[PDB]
Amino acid sequence: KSVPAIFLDRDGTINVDHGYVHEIDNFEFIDGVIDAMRELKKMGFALVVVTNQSGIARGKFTEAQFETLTEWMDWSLADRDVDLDGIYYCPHHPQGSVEEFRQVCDCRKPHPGMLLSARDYLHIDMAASYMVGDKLEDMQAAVAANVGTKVLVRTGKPITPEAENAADWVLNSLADLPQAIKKQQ
Ligand SMILES: [Zn+2]
Repeated sequence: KSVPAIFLDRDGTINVDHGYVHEIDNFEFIDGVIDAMRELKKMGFALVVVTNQSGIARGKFTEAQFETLTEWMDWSLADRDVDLDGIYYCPHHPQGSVEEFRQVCDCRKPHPGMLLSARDYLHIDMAASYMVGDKLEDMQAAVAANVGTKVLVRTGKPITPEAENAADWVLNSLADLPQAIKKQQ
């Protein structure tokens, strides 16, 4: 049977975007998101991170550093009873300085590749799922993927009118999501 999911940006949604974050010391969980994620799991949602990480293509940090940080994030969440169901990332950029990652791709939001991948691997009911992000490109990827509810938060990049045009909900932060969902009945 198919499960509903919350799809999540990383920077600006889960962690404070201090700028090309790739080190444990600069990874700061946003207030209340761990508790919120725990509650979302309890509410029956799969949790799937779908993150653009163009810092890799830019040369700001290596894919290995991202992998190390991601393992740590995964550990840290699991240790607090939050087991992520999937972690997807896109390291690419068409103007990448690092040749290995210099390309157009299907996984860089607004392309919905990461969400489609997660859908297939975890058997996700997209129409009953949510996407949470901070920018237009996230909302565009969500509509392409048939995600039922498109949610912006205010904890990341400043919200643009175009992002709002493409979103259903705007919340202060991911910490507000469980209550907003419960209120839907
Ligand atoms: Zn990609």
